[PDB]
Amino acid sequence: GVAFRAPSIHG
Repeated sequence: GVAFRAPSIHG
């Protein structure tokens, strides 16, 4: 899974 915020959530 993920914890941090993905760069540019637009993608």
